[PDB]
Amino acid sequence: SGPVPSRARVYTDVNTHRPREYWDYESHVVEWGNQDDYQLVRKLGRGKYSEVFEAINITNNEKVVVKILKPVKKKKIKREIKILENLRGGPNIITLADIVKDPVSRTPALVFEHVNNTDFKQLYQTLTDYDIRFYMYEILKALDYCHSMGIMHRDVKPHNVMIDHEHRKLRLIDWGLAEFYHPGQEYNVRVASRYFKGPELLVDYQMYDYSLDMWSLGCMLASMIFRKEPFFHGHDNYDQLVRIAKVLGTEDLYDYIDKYNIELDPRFNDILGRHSRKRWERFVHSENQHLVSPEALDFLDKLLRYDHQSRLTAREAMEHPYFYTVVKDQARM
Ligand SMILES: Brc1ccc2nn[nH]c2c1
Ligand SMILES: Brc1ccc2nn[nH]c2c1
Ligand SMILES: [Cl-]
Ligand SMILES: [Cl-]
Ligand SMILES: [Cl-]
Ligand code: NA
Repeated sequence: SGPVPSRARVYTDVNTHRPREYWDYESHVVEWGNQDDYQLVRKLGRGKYSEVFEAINITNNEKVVVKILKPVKKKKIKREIKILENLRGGPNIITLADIVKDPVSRTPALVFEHVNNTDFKQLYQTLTDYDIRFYMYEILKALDYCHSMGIMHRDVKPHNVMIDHEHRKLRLIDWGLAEFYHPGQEYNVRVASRYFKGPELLVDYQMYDYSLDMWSLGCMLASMIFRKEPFFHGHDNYDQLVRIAKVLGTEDLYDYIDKYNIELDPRFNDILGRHSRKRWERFVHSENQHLVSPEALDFLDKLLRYDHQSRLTAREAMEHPYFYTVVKDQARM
Protein backbone atom coordinates (compact mmCIF):
# COMPACT_ATOMS: atom_id res chain seq x y z
CA SER A 1 0.00 0.00 0.00
CA GLY A 2 1.10 3.66 -0.44
CA PRO A 3 1.73 6.37 2.18
CA VAL A 4 -1.13 7.04 4.65
CA PRO A 5 -2.91 10.35 3.80
CA SER A 6 -2.63 13.44 6.06
CA ARG A 7 -4.69 16.64 6.60
CA ALA A 8 -3.71 19.93 8.33
CA ARG A 9 -5.19 20.07 11.90
CA VAL A 10 -6.08 23.78 11.36
CA TYR A 11 -7.21 25.91 8.39
CA THR A 12 -7.78 22.63 6.49
CA ASP A 13 -10.47 23.78 4.03
CA VAL A 14 -9.95 27.58 3.90
CA ASN A 15 -8.98 27.57 0.16
CA THR A 16 -11.89 25.24 -0.75
CA HIS A 17 -14.35 27.85 0.69
CA ARG A 18 -12.69 30.72 -1.23
CA PRO A 19 -13.47 31.62 -4.86
CA ARG A 20 -11.32 29.62 -7.36
CA GLU A 21 -9.57 32.93 -8.27
CA TYR A 22 -8.06 33.26 -4.71
CA TRP A 23 -5.78 30.17 -5.13
CA ASP A 24 -5.83 29.41 -8.92
CA TYR A 25 -2.73 31.52 -9.52
CA GLU A 26 -2.13 30.06 -13.06
CA SER A 27 -5.33 31.99 -14.09
CA HIS A 28 -4.21 35.29 -12.45
CA VAL A 29 -3.87 38.26 -14.89
CA VAL A 30 -1.03 40.63 -13.81
CA GLU A 31 -1.31 44.30 -14.93
CA TRP A 32 2.49 44.80 -15.49
CA GLY A 33 3.71 48.29 -14.42
CA ASN A 34 6.50 50.47 -15.89
CA GLN A 35 10.05 49.67 -14.69
CA ASP A 36 10.98 53.35 -15.53
CA ASP A 37 8.92 54.64 -12.50
CA TYR A 38 11.86 53.38 -10.31
CA GLN A 39 15.66 53.99 -10.28
CA LEU A 40 17.91 51.38 -8.69
CA VAL A 41 20.23 52.89 -6.01
CA ARG A 42 22.37 49.90 -4.90
CA LYS A 43 22.52 46.07 -4.73
CA LEU A 44 21.42 44.70 -1.30
CA GLY A 45 22.31 41.04 -2.13
CA ARG A 46 21.95 38.29 -4.82
CA GLY A 47 20.06 35.06 -3.88
CA LYS A 48 19.12 31.90 -5.91
CA TYR A 49 16.16 33.16 -8.03
CA SER A 50 16.56 36.91 -7.23
CA GLU A 51 18.77 40.01 -7.18
CA VAL A 52 17.46 42.57 -4.61
CA PHE A 53 18.13 46.36 -4.80
CA GLU A 54 17.39 49.52 -2.87
CA ALA A 55 15.50 51.78 -5.27
CA ILE A 56 13.70 55.17 -5.46
CA ASN A 57 10.14 55.71 -6.74
CA ILE A 58 10.95 58.87 -8.77
CA THR A 59 7.24 60.01 -8.66
CA ASN A 60 7.13 60.47 -4.80
CA ASN A 61 10.91 60.21 -3.91
CA GLU A 62 9.89 57.18 -1.73
CA LYS A 63 12.51 54.47 -0.95
CA VAL A 64 11.47 50.94 -2.11
CA VAL A 65 13.05 47.50 -2.41
CA VAL A 66 13.11 45.84 -5.86
CA LYS A 67 13.46 42.07 -6.46
CA ILE A 68 14.36 41.21 -10.10
CA LEU A 69 12.75 37.81 -10.81
CA LYS A 70 15.80 35.92 -12.20
CA PRO A 71 14.85 33.54 -15.07
CA VAL A 72 12.20 31.08 -13.73
CA LYS A 73 8.89 29.57 -15.04
CA LYS A 74 5.98 32.10 -15.43
CA LYS A 75 3.97 29.70 -13.17
CA LYS A 76 6.30 30.39 -10.16
CA ILE A 77 6.12 34.19 -10.91
CA LYS A 78 2.26 34.23 -10.82
CA ARG A 79 2.29 32.08 -7.64
CA GLU A 80 4.57 34.53 -5.73
CA ILE A 81 2.57 37.57 -6.99
CA LYS A 82 -0.80 36.03 -6.06
CA ILE A 83 0.42 35.00 -2.57
CA LEU A 84 1.88 38.52 -1.95
CA GLU A 85 -1.39 40.18 -3.11
CA ASN A 86 -3.50 37.78 -0.96
CA LEU A 87 -1.35 38.45 2.17
CA ARG A 88 -0.90 42.25 1.59
CA GLY A 89 -1.65 44.16 4.85
CA GLY A 90 -1.17 41.06 7.03
CA PRO A 91 0.79 41.39 10.28
CA ASN A 92 4.58 41.36 9.74
CA ILE A 93 4.26 40.36 6.06
CA ILE A 94 6.29 42.35 3.50
CA THR A 95 4.05 44.72 1.43
CA LEU A 96 4.03 44.36 -2.38
CA ALA A 97 3.78 47.91 -3.84
CA ASP A 98 4.11 47.26 -7.63
CA ILE A 99 4.81 44.67 -10.31
CA VAL A 100 6.78 45.86 -13.37
CA LYS A 101 8.57 44.58 -16.48
CA ASP A 102 11.69 45.90 -18.25
CA PRO A 103 10.44 47.38 -21.59
CA VAL A 104 13.57 45.86 -23.31
CA SER A 105 14.48 42.55 -21.48
CA ARG A 106 10.74 41.88 -20.59
CA THR A 107 12.06 40.60 -17.18
CA PRO A 108 9.54 40.86 -14.28
CA ALA A 109 10.43 42.68 -11.01
CA LEU A 110 8.52 43.05 -7.73
CA VAL A 111 8.57 46.36 -5.85
CA PHE A 112 8.13 46.25 -2.03
CA GLU A 113 7.67 49.01 0.57
CA HIS A 114 11.14 49.75 2.11
CA VAL A 115 12.73 47.71 4.95
CA ASN A 116 16.39 48.05 6.14
CA ASN A 117 18.65 45.22 4.73
CA THR A 118 19.23 43.86 8.30
CA ASP A 119 18.16 40.15 8.37
CA PHE A 120 17.55 38.24 11.65
CA LYS A 121 20.67 36.03 11.07
CA GLN A 122 22.80 39.22 11.63
CA LEU A 123 21.16 39.87 15.07
CA TYR A 124 19.65 36.52 16.31
CA GLN A 125 22.93 35.19 17.92
CA THR A 126 23.20 38.40 20.16
CA LEU A 127 19.62 38.92 21.58
CA THR A 128 18.48 38.97 25.27
CA ASP A 129 16.06 36.23 26.49
CA TYR A 130 13.19 38.80 26.28
CA ASP A 131 14.06 39.84 22.68
CA ILE A 132 14.17 36.18 21.48
CA ARG A 133 10.63 35.73 22.94
CA PHE A 134 9.52 39.09 21.46
CA TYR A 135 10.77 38.44 17.89
CA MET A 136 9.61 34.76 17.92
CA TYR A 137 6.09 36.07 18.85
CA GLU A 138 6.28 38.56 15.91
CA ILE A 139 7.24 35.72 13.48
CA LEU A 140 4.31 33.64 14.86
CA LYS A 141 1.89 36.53 14.02
CA ALA A 142 3.04 36.34 10.32
CA LEU A 143 2.79 32.50 10.23
CA ASP A 144 -0.66 32.28 11.92
CA TYR A 145 -1.81 34.95 9.43
CA CYS A 146 -0.45 33.25 6.25
CA HIS A 147 -1.65 29.76 7.48
CA SER A 148 -5.12 31.27 8.23
CA MET A 149 -5.08 32.63 4.61
CA GLY A 150 -4.40 29.07 3.22
CA ILE A 151 -0.64 29.64 2.54
CA MET A 152 2.51 27.87 3.79
CA HIS A 153 5.79 29.82 3.50
CA ARG A 154 8.09 26.71 3.15
CA ASP A 155 11.35 28.75 3.52
CA VAL A 156 11.26 30.02 7.12
CA LYS A 157 14.87 30.74 8.17
CA PRO A 158 16.72 33.71 9.71
CA HIS A 159 17.84 35.12 6.26
CA ASN A 160 14.07 35.50 5.39
CA VAL A 161 13.23 37.56 8.52
CA MET A 162 14.03 41.30 8.14
CA ILE A 163 14.35 43.12 11.50
CA ASP A 164 14.48 46.85 12.31
CA HIS A 165 15.84 46.36 15.88
CA GLU A 166 15.73 50.17 16.57
CA HIS A 167 11.92 50.17 15.90
CA ARG A 168 11.32 46.54 17.15
CA LYS A 169 9.71 45.74 13.75
CA LEU A 170 9.96 42.46 11.81
CA ARG A 171 8.85 41.36 8.29
CA LEU A 172 8.74 37.83 6.82
CA ILE A 173 10.15 38.05 3.25
CA ASP A 174 10.88 35.84 0.17
CA TRP A 175 7.54 34.25 -0.63
CA GLY A 176 9.11 32.63 -3.76
CA LEU A 177 8.73 29.05 -2.32
CA ALA A 178 5.30 29.68 -0.67
CA GLU A 179 2.33 27.51 -1.76
CA PHE A 180 -1.42 27.27 -1.22
CA TYR A 181 -2.49 24.44 1.12
CA HIS A 182 -5.10 22.09 -0.40
CA PRO A 183 -6.17 18.95 1.51
CA GLY A 184 -4.81 15.81 -0.21
CA GLN A 185 -2.30 17.71 -2.43
CA GLU A 186 1.16 16.09 -2.74
CA TYR A 187 3.84 18.82 -2.69
CA ASN A 188 7.45 19.03 -3.93
CA VAL A 189 9.78 18.05 -1.03
CA ARG A 190 12.73 20.01 -2.63
CA VAL A 191 11.90 23.21 -0.71
CA ALA A 192 13.56 24.99 2.26
CA SER A 193 17.29 25.23 3.06
CA ARG A 194 18.97 22.04 4.30
CA TYR A 195 19.27 22.97 8.01
CA PHE A 196 15.56 24.00 8.24
CA LYS A 197 14.02 21.05 6.28
CA GLY A 198 11.39 19.13 8.28
CA PRO A 199 11.62 15.31 8.52
CA GLU A 200 8.68 15.09 6.03
CA LEU A 201 10.92 16.63 3.31
CA LEU A 202 13.90 14.41 4.27
CA VAL A 203 11.92 11.07 4.11
CA ASP A 204 9.93 12.24 1.01
CA TYR A 205 6.45 12.48 2.63
CA GLN A 206 4.64 14.76 0.13
CA MET A 207 1.23 15.31 1.81
CA TYR A 208 2.56 17.96 4.26
CA ASP A 209 0.99 21.24 5.42
CA TYR A 210 1.49 24.50 7.41
CA SER A 211 3.21 22.41 10.18
CA LEU A 212 6.36 22.35 7.96
CA ASP A 213 6.88 26.05 8.88
CA MET A 214 6.63 25.18 12.61
CA TRP A 215 9.57 22.71 12.30
CA SER A 216 11.66 25.47 10.61
CA LEU A 217 10.66 27.86 13.39
CA GLY A 218 11.79 25.27 16.01
CA CYS A 219 15.20 25.00 14.21
CA MET A 220 15.55 28.82 14.47
CA LEU A 221 14.53 28.84 18.18
CA ALA A 222 17.00 26.01 19.04
CA SER A 223 19.79 27.95 17.21
CA MET A 224 19.04 31.16 19.19
CA ILE A 225 18.57 29.76 22.75
CA PHE A 226 21.57 27.35 22.46
CA ARG A 227 23.79 29.72 20.35
CA LYS A 228 24.40 26.77 17.94
CA GLU A 229 24.20 27.76 14.23
CA PRO A 230 22.75 25.74 12.68
CA PHE A 231 21.21 23.49 15.34
CA PHE A 232 21.00 20.42 13.00
CA HIS A 233 24.23 20.63 10.92
CA GLY A 234 23.96 17.94 8.21
CA HIS A 235 26.55 17.48 5.39
CA ASP A 236 23.72 16.78 2.91
CA ASN A 237 19.97 15.91 2.95
CA TYR A 238 20.65 12.28 4.15
CA ASP A 239 23.03 13.26 6.98
CA GLN A 240 20.51 16.05 7.91
CA LEU A 241 18.04 13.36 9.13
CA VAL A 242 20.91 11.57 10.99
CA ARG A 243 21.70 14.85 12.87
CA ILE A 244 17.99 15.11 13.85
CA ALA A 245 17.85 11.37 14.83
CA LYS A 246 20.84 11.83 17.23
CA VAL A 247 18.78 14.47 19.14
CA LEU A 248 15.09 13.38 18.77
CA GLY A 249 16.03 9.65 18.89
CA THR A 250 15.32 6.81 16.46
CA GLU A 251 12.31 5.26 18.34
CA ASP A 252 10.01 8.24 17.53
CA LEU A 253 11.45 8.35 13.97
CA TYR A 254 10.58 4.69 13.17
CA ASP A 255 7.12 5.12 14.84
CA TYR A 256 6.54 8.15 12.52
CA ILE A 257 7.65 6.09 9.45
CA ASP A 258 5.29 3.21 10.55
CA LYS A 259 2.34 5.60 11.24
CA TYR A 260 2.36 7.13 7.66
CA ASN A 261 3.59 3.88 5.95
CA ILE A 262 6.57 5.87 4.53
CA GLU A 263 8.98 3.99 2.18
CA LEU A 264 12.39 5.07 3.57
CA ASP A 265 15.09 5.56 0.87
CA PRO A 266 17.53 2.56 1.13
CA ARG A 267 20.52 4.97 1.77
CA PHE A 268 19.04 5.58 5.28
CA ASN A 269 19.28 1.87 6.32
CA ASP A 270 22.97 1.94 7.49
CA ILE A 271 23.37 5.64 8.55
CA LEU A 272 20.44 6.31 11.02
CA GLY A 273 21.64 3.70 13.58
CA ARG A 274 19.96 3.69 17.01
CA HIS A 275 19.85 6.81 19.24
CA SER A 276 18.13 7.72 22.51
CA ARG A 277 16.03 10.91 22.65
CA LYS A 278 18.42 13.44 24.28
CA ARG A 279 17.39 15.70 27.16
CA TRP A 280 17.74 19.36 26.08
CA GLU A 281 19.98 20.00 29.17
CA ARG A 282 22.87 18.41 27.12
CA PHE A 283 22.97 21.57 24.87
CA VAL A 284 23.04 24.01 27.84
CA HIS A 285 26.41 25.58 28.84
CA SER A 286 27.76 28.72 30.58
CA GLU A 287 27.49 30.98 27.42
CA ASN A 288 23.80 30.13 26.61
CA GLN A 289 22.25 29.31 30.07
CA HIS A 290 20.78 32.89 30.35
CA LEU A 291 18.62 32.16 27.22
CA VAL A 292 17.44 28.69 28.34
CA SER A 293 14.50 28.26 30.76
CA PRO A 294 12.03 25.45 31.45
CA GLU A 295 9.46 27.53 29.43
CA ALA A 296 11.86 27.76 26.40
CA LEU A 297 12.60 23.97 26.43
CA ASP A 298 8.93 22.97 26.90
CA PHE A 299 8.04 25.22 23.90
CA LEU A 300 10.97 23.99 21.71
CA ASP A 301 10.09 20.33 22.48
CA LYS A 302 6.54 20.89 21.12
CA LEU A 303 7.84 22.37 17.77
CA LEU A 304 10.53 19.74 17.04
CA ARG A 305 8.45 16.56 16.45
CA TYR A 306 8.88 14.07 13.58
CA ASP A 307 5.08 13.75 13.29
CA HIS A 308 3.97 17.02 11.63
CA GLN A 309 0.45 16.51 13.17
CA SER A 310 1.99 16.55 16.71
CA ARG A 311 3.68 19.99 16.34
CA LEU A 312 2.07 23.14 17.80
CA THR A 313 0.10 25.24 15.35
CA ALA A 314 1.18 28.89 15.12
CA ARG A 315 -1.83 29.95 17.29
CA GLU A 316 -1.16 27.17 19.91
CA ALA A 317 2.51 28.34 19.98
CA MET A 318 1.37 31.96 20.67
CA GLU A 319 -0.63 30.60 23.72
CA HIS A 320 2.48 28.88 25.27
CA PRO A 321 3.77 30.15 28.70
CA TYR A 322 7.10 31.13 27.01
CA PHE A 323 5.19 34.18 25.61
CA TYR A 324 3.19 35.22 28.76
CA THR A 325 5.40 38.31 29.52
CA VAL A 326 5.43 39.32 25.79
CA VAL A 327 1.56 39.07 25.69
CA LYS A 328 1.18 41.10 28.96
CA ASP A 329 3.62 43.86 27.74
CA GLN A 330 1.83 44.08 24.35
CA ALA A 331 -1.57 44.63 26.11
CA ARG A 332 0.08 47.37 28.30
CA MET A 333 1.48 49.21 25.16
BR1 LIG B 1 12.04 48.31 -10.79
C1 LIG B 1 13.62 48.43 -11.89
C2 LIG B 1 14.08 49.71 -12.16
C3 LIG B 1 15.22 49.92 -12.94
C4 LIG B 1 15.89 48.84 -13.47
N1 LIG B 1 16.98 48.75 -14.27
N2 LIG B 1 17.23 47.46 -14.49
N3 LIG B 1 16.32 46.71 -13.85
C5 LIG B 1 15.42 47.54 -13.22
C6 LIG B 1 14.29 47.32 -12.46
BR1 LIG C 1 11.60 43.89 1.10
C1 LIG C 1 12.19 42.26 0.40
C2 LIG C 1 13.54 41.99 0.36
C3 LIG C 1 14.01 40.80 -0.15
C4 LIG C 1 13.11 39.88 -0.63
N1 LIG C 1 13.26 38.65 -1.17
N2 LIG C 1 12.03 38.19 -1.44
N3 LIG C 1 11.11 39.07 -1.09
C5 LIG C 1 11.75 40.16 -0.58
C6 LIG C 1 11.29 41.32 -0.09
CL1 LIG D 1 19.45 31.55 7.32
CL1 LIG E 1 24.20 18.62 14.36
CL1 LIG F 1 19.29 12.18 27.99
NA1 NA G 1 18.69 29.33 32.41
